[PDB]
Amino acid sequence: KVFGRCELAAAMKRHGLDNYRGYSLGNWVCAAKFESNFNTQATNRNTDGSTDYGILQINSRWWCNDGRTPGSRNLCNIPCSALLSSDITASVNCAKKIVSDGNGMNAWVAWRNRCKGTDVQAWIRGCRL
Ligand SMILES: [Cl-]
Ligand SMILES: [Cl-]
Ligand code: NA
Repeated sequence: KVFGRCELAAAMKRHGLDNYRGYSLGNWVCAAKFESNFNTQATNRNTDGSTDYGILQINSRWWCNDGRTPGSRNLCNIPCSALLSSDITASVNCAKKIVSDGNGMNAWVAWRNRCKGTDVQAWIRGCRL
């Protein structure tokens, strides 16, 4: 599913991501835009053999099982394919664990390089939330 911008903002809010660990909703929308273009089906292989999955490109080396990432962990207790669903519940729940890991949203490379320090409120302007 390719979300609309305000459609994703509403879903993230409802799932309790707005201001989660101090990150305002626009941070999460901005992260999703550059990680996945708001496309839940996005997948991307990494050089180490792991794969990133879903709207927030969550990686199989620590967070989900995809059956082909040796020595990996599954800290969100889920198949990586669950992160590809039109329903973003699993992605949001797992992102809450990742962002609580110690580095906050610096865990998302695209957030650090394209969102951090910018006017991320712009990502939710116009939205009825
Ligand atoms: Cl914001
Ligand atoms: Cl933080
Ligand atoms: Na894994």
